[PDB]
Amino acid sequence: SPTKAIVRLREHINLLSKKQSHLRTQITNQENEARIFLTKGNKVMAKNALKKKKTIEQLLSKVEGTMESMEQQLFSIESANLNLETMRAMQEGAKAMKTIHS
Repeated sequence: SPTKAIVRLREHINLLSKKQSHLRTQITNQENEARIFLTKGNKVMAKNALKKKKTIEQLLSKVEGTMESMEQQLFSIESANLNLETMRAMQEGAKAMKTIHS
């Protein structure tokens, strides 16, 4: 069923949002790692921590983009069902008109 499809897509999105929080946390930690090296005076390792920061940012973008795709499919399914309900509403309106003419 399309309802189940929506639940399953949301299920994966929820798991991806856990990855989102995890990777976002790592990005903050990599920034902090770099700041620690800057206070130590080791700019080489600070830049390397920023390289790791950017690496995780790329992974976060992948997770966020994956959720976007699932949401597009999810909302497309929802919209399809809303269009079927709009259709049924118009069909009942037509029935009312049939009664008026009859």
